[PDB]
Amino acid sequence: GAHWGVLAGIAYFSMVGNWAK
Repeated sequence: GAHWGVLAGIAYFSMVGNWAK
């Protein structure tokens, strides 16, 4: 299904994107 092992960084960066502001 979802390859989080290689996409876990995407979810991490998405939060940093919301966090940065």
